[PDB]
Amino acid sequence: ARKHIYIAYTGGTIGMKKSVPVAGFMEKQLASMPEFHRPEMPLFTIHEYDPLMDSSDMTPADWQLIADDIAANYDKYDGFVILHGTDTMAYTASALSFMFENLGKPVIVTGSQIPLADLRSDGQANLLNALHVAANYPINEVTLFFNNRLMRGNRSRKSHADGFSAFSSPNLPPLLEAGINIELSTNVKVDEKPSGEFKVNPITPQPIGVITMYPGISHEVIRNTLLQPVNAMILLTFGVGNAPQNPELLAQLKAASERGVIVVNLTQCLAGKVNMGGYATGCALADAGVISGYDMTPEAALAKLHYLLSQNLSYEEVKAKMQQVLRGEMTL
Amino acid sequence: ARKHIYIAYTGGTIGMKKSDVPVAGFMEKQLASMPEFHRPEMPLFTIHEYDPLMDSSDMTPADWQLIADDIAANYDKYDGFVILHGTDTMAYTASALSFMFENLGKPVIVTGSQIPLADLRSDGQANLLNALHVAANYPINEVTLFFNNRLMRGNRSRKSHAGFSAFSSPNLPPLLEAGINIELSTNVKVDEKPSGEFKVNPITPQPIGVITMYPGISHEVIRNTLLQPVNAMILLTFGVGNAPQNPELLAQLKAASERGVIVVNLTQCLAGKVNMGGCALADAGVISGYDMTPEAALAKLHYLLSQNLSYEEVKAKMQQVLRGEMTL
Amino acid sequence: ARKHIYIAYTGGTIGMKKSDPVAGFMEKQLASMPEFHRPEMPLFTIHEYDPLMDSSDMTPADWQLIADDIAANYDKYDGFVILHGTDTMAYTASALSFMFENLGKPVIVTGSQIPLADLRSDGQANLLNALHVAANYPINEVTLFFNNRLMRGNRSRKSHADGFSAFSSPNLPPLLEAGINIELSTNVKVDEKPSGEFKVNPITPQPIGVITMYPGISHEVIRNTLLQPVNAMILLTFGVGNAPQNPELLAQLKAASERGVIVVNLTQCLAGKVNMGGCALADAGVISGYDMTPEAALAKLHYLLSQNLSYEEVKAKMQQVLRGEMTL
Amino acid sequence: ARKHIYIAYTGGTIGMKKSDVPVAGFMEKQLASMPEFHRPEMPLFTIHEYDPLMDSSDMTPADWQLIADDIAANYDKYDGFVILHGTDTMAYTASALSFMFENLGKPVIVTGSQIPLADLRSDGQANLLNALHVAANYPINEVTLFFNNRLMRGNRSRKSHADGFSAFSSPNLPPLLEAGINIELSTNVKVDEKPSGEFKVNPITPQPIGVITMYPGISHEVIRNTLLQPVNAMILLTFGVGNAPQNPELLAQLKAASERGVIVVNLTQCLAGKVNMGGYATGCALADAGVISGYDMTPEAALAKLHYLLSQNLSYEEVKAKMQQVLRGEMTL
Repeated sequence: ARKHIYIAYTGGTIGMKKSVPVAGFMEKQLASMPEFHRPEMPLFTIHEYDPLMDSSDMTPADWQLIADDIAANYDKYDGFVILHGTDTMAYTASALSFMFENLGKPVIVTGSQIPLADLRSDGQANLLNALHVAANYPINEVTLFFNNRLMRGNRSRKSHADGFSAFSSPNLPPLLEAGINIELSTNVKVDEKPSGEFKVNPITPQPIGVITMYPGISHEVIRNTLLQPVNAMILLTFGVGNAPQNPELLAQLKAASERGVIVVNLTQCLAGKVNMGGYATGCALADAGVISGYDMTPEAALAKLHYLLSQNLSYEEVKAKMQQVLRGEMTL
Repeated sequence: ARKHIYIAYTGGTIGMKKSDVPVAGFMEKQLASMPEFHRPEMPLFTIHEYDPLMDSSDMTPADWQLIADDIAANYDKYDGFVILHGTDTMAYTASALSFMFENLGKPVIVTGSQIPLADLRSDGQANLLNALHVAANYPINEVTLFFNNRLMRGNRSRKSHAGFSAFSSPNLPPLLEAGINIELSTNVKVDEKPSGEFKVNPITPQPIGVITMYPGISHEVIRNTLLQPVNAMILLTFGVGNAPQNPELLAQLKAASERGVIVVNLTQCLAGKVNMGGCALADAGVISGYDMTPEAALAKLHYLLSQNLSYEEVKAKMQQVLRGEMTL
Repeated sequence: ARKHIYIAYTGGTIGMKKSDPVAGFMEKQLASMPEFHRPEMPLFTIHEYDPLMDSSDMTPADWQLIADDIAANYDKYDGFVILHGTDTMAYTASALSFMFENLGKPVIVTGSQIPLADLRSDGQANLLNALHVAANYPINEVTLFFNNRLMRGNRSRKSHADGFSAFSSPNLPPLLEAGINIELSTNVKVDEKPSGEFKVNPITPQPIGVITMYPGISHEVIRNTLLQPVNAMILLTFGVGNAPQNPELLAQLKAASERGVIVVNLTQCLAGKVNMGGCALADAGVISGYDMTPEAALAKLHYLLSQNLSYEEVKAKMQQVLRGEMTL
Repeated sequence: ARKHIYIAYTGGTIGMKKSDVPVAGFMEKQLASMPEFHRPEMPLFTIHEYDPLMDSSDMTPADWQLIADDIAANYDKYDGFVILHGTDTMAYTASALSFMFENLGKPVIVTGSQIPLADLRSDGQANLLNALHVAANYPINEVTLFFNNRLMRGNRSRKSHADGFSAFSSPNLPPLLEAGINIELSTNVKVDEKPSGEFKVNPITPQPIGVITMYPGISHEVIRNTLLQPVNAMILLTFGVGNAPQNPELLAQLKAASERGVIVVNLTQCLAGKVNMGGYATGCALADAGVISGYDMTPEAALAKLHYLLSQNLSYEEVKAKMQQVLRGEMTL
């Protein structure tokens, strides 16, 4: 009858022992909490990564590793839970969403503020529900579980870093709420069969410039950010996508695009969509070769350039692809 | 008995007309003659429409300076100031003015609207009304920002949405809540008196780097963003202020701070404090920006870099609370 | 393309002035604030009731008066706004919903906590949006408009009153929300056309007992509350509709129903649906009121008992959804 | 040295097993062999399962006495108390006990769950876990109610929601504490405030209390029925800030009832909100007829407080006076 879920423990506070360190093989020993072993729950095999990943020290090499680990255990399990530290969890859910082509089993990224071995750990409900959702409400996407909500991976962001840290999906509601009862949202289908075959697209680190507009921002600052080896650039603009109108800035952008640098425009407001292309913001930035990133998070936007540039596609394809919806990262 | 408020209409969709919305020479002033604003329980107000109007997306520190001077010139003639502004860079202007003003002894409330005043169901109606009434009747002597029925401290505020435009104050409660009854927050005092003479400190554009950290971010792109003429660097890092261990990036921040570039550390998160300690970033000369918003840190750096100060002075003062812009 | 809306000022704070009262004809004198006399707003005719109704002294006779005034003007106008005092607003609106048959124009009940004539009256918005929503988003129901939401009349309840009066629809989302934008709910239809001639069914006062159940409540107390003339009883029980398993008490209820007393089971919780079937109350004759509000149970009972129908007809129609007042 | 908490499993879904739901003897006790409850930073605990088990909807003031008496008997053996209880009348119980206990110097936390502990992802485990933790590490010396991750004053509480999503609020008092990722205490709420006299339990017995909900047109004939003997008290649920119909005849009945010793307390039928019979807000019609204000009391605190006072052998006026006095933080003014 039962399902069997694979737990990749890559790192994060969830598995540490207090007095506050990472400790070899402890997470597997803890998981003698009987609630993990009811017949209602699924079977789990756990793999502690070696070396264990510290979340702020991660790189796309680490993404590749996680990807590959999932690719190797793809056929052997019904679903997957990736334990991971909070700091760059959103970045990892995001990168994985695009690396996985035709994902047809659930992959759930989770973790905790408070190690699983302290009393009142948020890791308990987190792991328990991640396992349960993977088993009884499979959504074949990379998702991110936290705060009693399952959020689409490439839609999530760390909201707070506080006594109460949290993640939100500011431009898409959560796919599912883990309350007293589990409520699938409306736009969600359980166990969507994908078209073709599952494959892991590789990913190598990419020189991306990220740059926040601010009043009077100098074209020399922008210029500098666009020097080799930068192959892409995310502009964080005002409101529904307004940059300042100084000529020499727009010229620095235009020239960048003509050397083959992609320039994406995301808004700097938490919730919000860039509206380029006519009435809302005029044509200055489209004329300079800038493309709209829609309501994309910076995490999504970053992962998605890493994904496309890590292929061997022409400038114009990467460009075109940035602008189609590949894994629910954005609408329009 | 009666208060008289100065309304500077600097720009912004509130004073605009419907089209297919653009600007129309002195319509706010005519329009602002509907009876609710002329009422013995309201203050008197005078309005000055800026020429040329300012487009919010296109503002510079020289625009900051024009607003700051304009208040300076009218400081002694009014009980308070309301500055109408478009929403796109409202948080920046308000942050900016909080530092330029020294010993502010009268409310300055920056507000605006997402729908022009002339239209049905404008939010600008209630924003201007409560702004005025608050200025007059609940005067907080700071630079403040009023939107979505709340007054926030100006240098704490952040445009958070962009079809229901909202401003939040993520790391500090609103100073005041303007619902059916006006409710002031407990850590807030009315008409706190200034201890010295009110002054405007100038502000000029500074070439500040604002880099966002991401997994595997290369030292070479960081290097590029620290080239001349950059004089200060805001790093947006993860969580409680964690950066990547990698030596080659650290070495590049240290090099930058050693040649006199201010490197400040803020969190990417909508709320939370950087907490630095044995610290890689501290050793490389990076300083904590605690819980400041990006708008605040950017305003503070402009303020300080536009004074005639040494590197160690700017560095020491960026870590002291100057206008309530951060805690710790 | 301009609609014409009838405003019945039945009474309430919205039309008054301050003191340490209401004044004859002040409302209509107030209504000349230019925001109402603009082409994007409907035209209106206001009627002040003489005498003016006090919300807390209302009776089913006052309901009938309101219903007939609306009947008398039904063909003349495009939609109707009823101004009313907050205390029993939800009662009136629930009542009207049943009394009106084949309603084909909107009827919005509203008022305010502060008189329209004072600083920062909520009356302004409520009256502006009521009118605007009747004209531009006509929903052919008796609806109730407060706190920026249009709720179904027979679903609404006054949740707070102190210095922040408020209404909620705890068991049905608002039909329409009035923020900066108007947002309709999904299963709401704009101007749904009715299938027959609009008529008003009459209402008369009925002796309904309400019993709030508590631990140890005595059957003797229950019996006295069921004495003639009571012809119906609303029982407020616990959780999903649970009563004590006390047989003397259960015996008192069955005697009542044996004599022709309709007894309905409602929950004590603000949000909640009764869920009954061998259920001991069903065998006692008690029927389910599902998720009805107390105001809806009462309105529906007056409506049904005022048509002098059989006990079995009243009992059967209580379990049928007549006006969207309950989810089965 | 660790604390020791006494758990009284009086009844309710938390200690049951599912079936084709049923109560089952000693299962709550069997289950509390879950290692989460047995760790150094948890307090010791002894559980007593009631026999017979109580069903929350059938509860009686006799049942309240039983619970109070059980606590009293165990009062010195332990450092705190958790009462497991079914949700339907959990608020009436918590209320009752607040008045029954006099000079309580030890936490009493009533809690429960929608889902039995044995059922997967029950709310029971967190509710009992933290009730226990809060009792021992954050003792508040009052009768409190723990649900939806918040601890509320027992006599400020009520069951606001019943469904898949059942819940309790104190509409008129902020919760005393919040059990999130971090235990968070309200301000002007003290940990371990010692009382001013020896702990004692005061008796309670059933009282014929009438409860009237005004609606427009409500006839004094139905109100006459509600005042017939044996009724010795009467809760009047009125509109907004405490306003009645002011039909003379109704004034007269209420006056006639108070004149032969029936207590008549005016509460609001609004959820959050407070009765103001000072004179300006509502006038004095109701005051002149002898009705007294229950300010912002819940019905449940109100039924409770009347049962407390009418069960002592106090005079009419004394009960009247005491109903208007704050005895256990149940109201303000």
